[PDB]
Amino acid sequence: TDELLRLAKEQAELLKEIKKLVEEIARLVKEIQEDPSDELLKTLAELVRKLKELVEDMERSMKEQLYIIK
Amino acid sequence: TDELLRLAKEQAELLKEIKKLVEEIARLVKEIQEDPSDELLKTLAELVRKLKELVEDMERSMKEQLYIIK
Repeated sequence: TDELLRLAKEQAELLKEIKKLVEEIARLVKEIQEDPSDELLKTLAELVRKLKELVEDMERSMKEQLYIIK
Repeated sequence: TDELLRLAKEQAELLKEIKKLVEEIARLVKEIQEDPSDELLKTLAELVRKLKELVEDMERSMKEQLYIIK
């Protein structure tokens, strides 16, 4: 109810962060194609880990919302 | 009958797909760190473009859910 709204806004903020992060990753991959250094690849690995966390967070929020709806 | 349920189920399968792709990207990055070849980096760039599209696919539904719930 008020929870469904809270969860929806939580998901929207996560989606915003995810979209932004995926765009960042795309640009970094282009840089790495120019210079595949260890440091840039370490950074990319870190961004992908962060991305997985955000996706997990959004999935958990959506599942909780599903539970409440059901 | 329940549109909030329909959409929530229609965001859950997208994220499940996104989660899979993200985990694939993570493993690929690890391989690129071992062999940063042009071919593997071209593949990574393709996977990230596909990821962008899936994230965008979540946008309309997210906005609908928000509109419906508010």
